[PDB]
Amino acid sequence: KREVRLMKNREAARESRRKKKEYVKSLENRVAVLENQNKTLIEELKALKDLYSHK
Amino acid sequence: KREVRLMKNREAARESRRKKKEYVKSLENRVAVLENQNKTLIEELKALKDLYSHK
DNA sequence: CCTTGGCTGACGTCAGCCAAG
DNA sequence: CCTTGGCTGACGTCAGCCAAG
Ligand SMILES: [Mg+2]
Repeated sequence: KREVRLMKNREAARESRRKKKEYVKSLENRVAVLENQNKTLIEELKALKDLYSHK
Repeated sequence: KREVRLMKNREAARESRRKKKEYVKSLENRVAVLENQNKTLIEELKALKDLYSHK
């Protein structure tokens, strides 16, 4: 029926919600991780900076 | 009254749906901002190590 | 060159929670 | 402590889109 299309679309949306959820999580990770990198790198670049032309 | 609230409520849900929005945007952004500073430091690194100790 | 249907924004409503009155 | 406001999540509906025949 119209009643069937309704159900599917119900369910759909549900799934469809999980997703966004997930993709935002993931994003929320990444950044963390990127945040990691980026900081460590800067600590790296520091120390090398730390022993120049030799000391 | 029952209505009045609904109405108020409905406008909250709007504003909020919007804070989310942006939020995912924000993320999406720094994700790349990060992504960026990130290559760069590495190159910057890539530089100085091999230009370290003398060559 | 059309029909479909899946997918997904956006809405408004119902719940519960957590300040702040 | 109330209780009562606001905010937020999860939910169903509805509308429009673009692939896949
Ligand atoms: Mg949303």
